[PDB]
This record gives sequence, structure tokens and C-alpha cells, in this order.
Amino acid sequence: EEERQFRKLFVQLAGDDMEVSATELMNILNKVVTRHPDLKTDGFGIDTCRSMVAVMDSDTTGKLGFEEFKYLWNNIKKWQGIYKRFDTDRSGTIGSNELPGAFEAAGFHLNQHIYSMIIRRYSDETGNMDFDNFISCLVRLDAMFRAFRSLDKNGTGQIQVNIQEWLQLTMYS
Amino acid sequence: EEERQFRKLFVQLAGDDMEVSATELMNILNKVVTRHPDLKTDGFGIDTCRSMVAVMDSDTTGKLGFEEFKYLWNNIKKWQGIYKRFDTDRSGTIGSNELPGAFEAAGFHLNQHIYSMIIRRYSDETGNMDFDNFISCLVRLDAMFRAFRSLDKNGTGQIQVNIQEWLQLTMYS
Repeated sequence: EEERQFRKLFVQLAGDDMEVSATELMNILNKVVTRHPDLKTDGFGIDTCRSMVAVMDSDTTGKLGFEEFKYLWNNIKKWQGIYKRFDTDRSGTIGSNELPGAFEAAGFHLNQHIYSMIIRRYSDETGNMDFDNFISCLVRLDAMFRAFRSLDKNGTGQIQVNIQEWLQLTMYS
Repeated sequence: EEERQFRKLFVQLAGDDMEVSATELMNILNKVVTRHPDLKTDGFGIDTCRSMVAVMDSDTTGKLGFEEFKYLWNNIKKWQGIYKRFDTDRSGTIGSNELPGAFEAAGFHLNQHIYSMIIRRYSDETGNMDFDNFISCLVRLDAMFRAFRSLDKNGTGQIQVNIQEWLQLTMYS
């Protein structure tokens, strides 16, 4: 299967340590997305890669575990398809007319106000967004929802944070 | 003076609106840092630029006001000097041996643990950090401290957040 292949690659990279670095992850992802007829991207940069590693690095190592990798991978794979589905005219961007649906499909019911900020932060002048930013925005959004949830537990929707917890959850992403 | 010059430029860009866009800001910053004999950088990318605009955009416009610009500008200017001071051998990176001081000098007394995460998130394989990341890391750190503080007020060091406030403070940066 697919994951069994990435396992081989993970073993070729870290062996038993089974932890990939940001640079190594970047190269793995770029072979797939950079060489895609429908994606229109230069591939993931190391900064994005470090974000990806940072948000998945549950046990503060600095690398990516294989299971963490799978969660991240199926996310990019899933969002990749949503990107292609909404970039129907193959222009290399998803428009302001399709983005709301792209986000709903990605797994996020965002409030108008929050949606508006996200768009302003990740869209270009025209209000359009490319594959790179789409994935970057979503990896962060998923990480921030996960960060919130880590401090929730009781399910109240209200959390208490001190500056150390704050910086830890926001800086390390 | 210096700021009076940027005012002229701001007027040449937005006139009375006096609000610069991320792309416009990127071009303004790159003329200065990209053409610097001691910096060793390709200049700020639009993503970094959007972050800069997002963290300063106090009244959710999507652009940068001139006063907001000044705060940001004096920060980059200040951090730029700290970068040069610590990249003494002019290699284009600040080492793991100088970074602690670079951060203290920049205005941050960071706890070992938080410092360690930051470094792992922004340093390269070697533990070294370049001008781009130094500024990127600091713009974010300052923004996160400002975000915390916006919800503090009583000065208790403990804040309460709901998911909307959470996403607003972390996504829009």
C-alpha cells in the first residue's frame, strides 16, 4: 500500500529512529506535489516544512515520527484533492467564489469573521489562493484547533492560558 | 528625518488612505535589506510580508497604517542591528553560541524550554539562524506577546480564551 512505501523511505532516512527532518520531509513532499500536472506549485519551502514538523512534533524532538507523518500526509493528500476539485479551470488558484466550499470540504465550518481574516491573511490581491497557501493555512488551522483542544478536555469551549503555554502553543508551529 | 521619507513613499502608494499592502511593504523592505552588504538575505517573501501586515493590522483592514508601519519598521531596524552585531564573522547566520544574546538584546527574556522550541522551529540543521528567520521569529514573538497582553489587562498572567478568540489571535498572524 501507499503508507508501506513511505515506511521504506522513512527507514532509508532515519532507520530505527524513524524520525524525518524538515528538510527530508520537504524533499519527500516536493517529489509528489512539485511533479503534479494539476497542482501548479513550486513545492513546499523549508519554512513551511518546519511548521509541518513543529505542529506534529508531539514529544518535542525536532523531527517527525512516522505515525505523525501519516496524519499529516493524509491531510495534505485530502486537501490536495479538494484543491484540484475547486481549481476546476486549472488556473493555479482557488477563487473567492470557491474558497468557502474548499474550506467546508476540508473539514472546517468557519465563522464569517474568522473566515474573512484567514482569506485576508492567505489570499493574494485578488482574493484568490494558491495550492501552497491553501495547505499552509490548513496545516496551521488544524494545529490551532488541536492546540485549543489539548487545553480543553472538559469540552467547555473556554480555556485558561498563561504566557508560557501561550508561547509554546503559538510559537512552536 | 527617516520616517518623513517613508511618509512620502506611503503617500505615493496609498495617498490619503495611507495604508500599504503586503506586496508594497515587501518591496519597501527589500530595497533596504536585499541591498545590504552585511545582511546576506534574498529579502522578505510575500508570506512573511502578509504576516507582518496581519500582526500590525489592528483595525482588520488588510493593509498597514503608517503608525503601525513605524512600530514594525523600528523593530526590524533594531533587530537588523542586533543581527549584524552577532553575525560578527559575517557568515550570514547567527550561531547557537550567539543566539541567546541576540534574543536577550532583541528584548526577550525567554525560558529555556520556550527558547529551545523557538530555536528548533527557526534554526537550520546546525542550530544556526539567518537574518530572514531571525526577523520572522521576532515579528511573531512580539505579536504573540502583544496578543496575550490584549486579553490580560488585570496583569494576572492568566487569560481565558474561547475558540473564536483563539483562532483570531493565532490565525491572523
